[PDB]
Amino acid sequence: MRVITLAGSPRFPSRSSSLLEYAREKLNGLDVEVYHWNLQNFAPEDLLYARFDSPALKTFTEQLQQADGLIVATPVYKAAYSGALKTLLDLLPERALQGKVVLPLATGGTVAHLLAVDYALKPVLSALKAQEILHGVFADDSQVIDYHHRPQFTPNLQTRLDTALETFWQALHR
Amino acid sequence: MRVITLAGSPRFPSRSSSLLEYAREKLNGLDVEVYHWNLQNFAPEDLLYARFDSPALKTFTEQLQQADGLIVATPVYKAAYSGALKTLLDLLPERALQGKVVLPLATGGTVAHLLAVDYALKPVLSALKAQEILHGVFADDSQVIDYHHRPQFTPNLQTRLDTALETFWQALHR
Amino acid sequence: MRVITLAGSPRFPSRSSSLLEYAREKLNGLDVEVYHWNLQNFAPEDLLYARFDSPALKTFTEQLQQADGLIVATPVYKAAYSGALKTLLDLLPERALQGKVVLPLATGGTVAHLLAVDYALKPVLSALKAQEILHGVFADDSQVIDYHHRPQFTPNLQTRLDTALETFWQALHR
Amino acid sequence: MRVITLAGSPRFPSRSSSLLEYAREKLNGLDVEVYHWNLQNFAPEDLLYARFDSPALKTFTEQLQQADGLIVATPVYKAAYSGALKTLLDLLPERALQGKVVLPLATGGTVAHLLAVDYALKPVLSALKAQEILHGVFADDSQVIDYHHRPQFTPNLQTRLDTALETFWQALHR
Ligand SMILES: Cc1cc2nc3c(=O)[nH]c(=O)nc-3n(C[C@H](O)[C@H](O)[C@H](O)COP(=O)(O)O)c2cc1C
Ligand SMILES: Cc1cc2nc3c(=O)[nH]c(=O)nc-3n(C[C@H](O)[C@H](O)[C@H](O)COP(=O)(O)O)c2cc1C
Ligand SMILES: Cc1cc2nc3c(=O)[nH]c(=O)nc-3n(C[C@H](O)[C@H](O)[C@H](O)COP(=O)(O)O)c2cc1C
Ligand SMILES: Cc1cc2nc3c(=O)[nH]c(=O)nc-3n(C[C@H](O)[C@H](O)[C@H](O)COP(=O)(O)O)c2cc1C
Ligand SMILES: Cc1cc2nc3c(=O)[nH]c(=O)nc-3n(C[C@H](O)[C@H](O)[C@H](O)COP(=O)(O)O)c2cc1C
Ligand SMILES: Cc1cc2nc3c(=O)[nH]c(=O)nc-3n(C[C@H](O)[C@H](O)[C@H](O)COP(=O)(O)O)c2cc1C
Repeated sequence: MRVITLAGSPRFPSRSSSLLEYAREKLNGLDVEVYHWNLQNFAPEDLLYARFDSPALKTFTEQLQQADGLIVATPVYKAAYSGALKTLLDLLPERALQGKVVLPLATGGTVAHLLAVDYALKPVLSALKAQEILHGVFADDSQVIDYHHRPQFTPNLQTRLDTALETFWQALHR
Repeated sequence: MRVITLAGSPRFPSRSSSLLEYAREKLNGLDVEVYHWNLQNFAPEDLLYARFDSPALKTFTEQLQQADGLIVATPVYKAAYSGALKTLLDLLPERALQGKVVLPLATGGTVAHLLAVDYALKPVLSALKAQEILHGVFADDSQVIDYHHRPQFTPNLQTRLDTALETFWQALHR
Repeated sequence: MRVITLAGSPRFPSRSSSLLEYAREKLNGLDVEVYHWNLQNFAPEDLLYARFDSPALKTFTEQLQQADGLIVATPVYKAAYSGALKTLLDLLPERALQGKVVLPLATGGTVAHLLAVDYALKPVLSALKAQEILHGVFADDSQVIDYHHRPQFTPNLQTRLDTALETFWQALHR
Repeated sequence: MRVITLAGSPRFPSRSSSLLEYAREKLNGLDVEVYHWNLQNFAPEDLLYARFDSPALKTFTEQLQQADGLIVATPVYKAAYSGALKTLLDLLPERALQGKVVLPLATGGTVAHLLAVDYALKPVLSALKAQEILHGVFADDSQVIDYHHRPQFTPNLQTRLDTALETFWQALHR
């Protein structure tokens, strides 16, 4: 009944965030409570110098603890997740994702870096003890037609996202 | 209702196999179809020369097709899964694990190679399109009291196996 | 002064092998000891059942011992190196690549799996203690004009092979 | 003749930085010019919001371009490099490490995460086009006796660092 959507892009507007926006609306439609976070919710110095007393982190940690699921989105930066997202994940307590379903989403400039999700991001989410990690959705930039005014995807990206979200919603029932 | 267990060790008796035998004892007490396979059930020339016509391969793929879950165990060889296991995995169809929940297990000579499960094995299981990959269990060789005569594990390893199997069991029901 | 080239494809003729044949043509014009091996040079039962007494294994290990560099090529299977190649790699001694410079090459059905080289193959070569691992070359199947009758590559792939081999050549001299 | 040492830890004093300090002194002794950077050299907001016009980044980019080699150190955070270090690496231009020798160093709370170097950090350094990546040195925290007042390591850590640094220095000669 409660889901956190987390945007890992440092820019605004963000292509990977449009996937999260589409996800939010589907989940709202199914009467799931969705709480959206992004890196602007945190003081940069708190993130970079890994300062655990951050008030926003406290709120975020508390909200995560109460969430049944997490949807996390990232750009591919240098064949991995964004450093910006990792600075926040690094501040989460050990076992932060224990008992939780996790759906990872990424967008990349080249399809050449599709494996960044499986080989880089999933291992960090598992280190946080995610109970289940879903297959995820990678899309290269050309598959997101609009991320500035209204999330618009090619039909194949939209179908893969629909499939992922259905699987995630079914998972939230245990 | 149906589960495949797959041992990936080239040798026998095997530590990683004794892990699967323990899983089966726990599932045999729950009215389940458990189908067990090892690398011995296939011809070495079929596996090394990637022969798709292989008769055991056909049997295995059909059984896998109708199964709802997979538990697969490997030794850690050169900081990854065994080459032997991978020759079989390479022969499965592109989407062989689609819609199935997967539980990876491994044994390793040193705790220093614990991450072989998250960074090497899981991306291959994801390439096969696993719907959900569970956290899994790594056991280092210090934890296997006996694997020749029957599974005997130190208490820390048993609790972790027990926990993973509960999750696997619960995950199978949807 | 001495180099091992190692083909990791279970099949022949092979795309990834045609890459190694091109390397050898370039090194044959530089007064070099080049020693070439493939998975056919070993018995399938030895490799699948991890037999350390293997007679070809012994020959290979000695030759590898005195060699200054290694060029190894693999197809991409299930988002990683071939299982077939890995069965041989699993049989080498713990520090087999110590003090040697290594050049990894791969071929893949899609550019989407380019990262299999950095995330899957290189950590195994590092487990074998390679002194230096070079950047390497991934070639997708679109770039191999012919591999049956002789190596024929699109110009983009040839320039990249040429560059990697220059680095490998230069690296061998210390 | 010019080397950049880069500290990826967000804290001060840093255990992984003591390795870099030991490296600096060895290299100074061999009349190499060593330029040390850490994350405090950058405004946090420039790092987090990936702002390429950062004056410090300009200076850092220019110094890196002129360097023959790079030594980069990181703590293991969540089974990978630090996010803080990744935010800086993310701001480097494509091909930033082309033509350069790279020695990666890491310290981790548990030996269980030794593979974080091979499987997480090296692929990012390769994405930046490093010409050669050395084996590297991982050490769990217990091997660094002092990082507050004077870098002091166990004899085995000190020997592995000496070996790595010799290899790096030899490499700087091409
Ligand atoms: C600093 C930076 C580094 C990037 N590195 C990569 C890369 O290594 N591989 C890739 O496929 N795309 C790379 N890109 C492109 C982004 O992944 C891509 O444009 C993405 O959709 C941006 O998502 P966002 O708008 O949510 O930030 C990079 C972009 C930036 C700004
Ligand atoms: C494969 C690829 C890799 C990239 N790597 C970087 C990078 O490393 N650093 C950077 O500033 N931009 C990088 N870019 C550029 C960004 O993607 C840039 O923000 C984008 O091209 C501008 O278009 P956009 O705003 O619509 O995403 C990369 C782009 C691609 C396609
Ligand atoms: C060829 C070979 C290579 C191995 N390499 C590693 C290794 O890289 N890392 C590790 O932790 N253990 C390594 N080991 C130890 C095995 O992973 C360990 O003994 C494991 O329990 C074997 O399980 P099994 O009995 O099911 O074969 C290796 C063992 C063999 C036989
Ligand atoms: C069993 C098998 C599995 C494969 N899986 C992948 C894959 O996961 N990703 C990919 O890019 N290509 C995959 N391919 C395509 C091969 O990587 C590609 O055709 C390669 O060039 C084979 O090289 P070879 O001729 O040396 O065997 C696969 C091919 C086979 C035969
Ligand atoms: C936020 C945070 C996360 C950490 N996560 C891990 C971890 O996943 N694995 C590990 O082995 N150590 C972990 N550690 C311990 C550090 O890797 C270790 O103490 C390291 O030596 C610190 O290096 P530094 O002093 O250079 O920052 C973590 C430490 C912190 C502060
Ligand atoms: C394996 C391991 C994992 C750790 N993971 C975290 C973490 O995720 N978050 C955190 O704040 N601290 C983590 N720590 C604690 C830090 O390492 C902490 O800074 C340290 O225990 C304090 O001692 P030190 O300052 O001498 O390194 C971890 C420690 C270890 C040993």
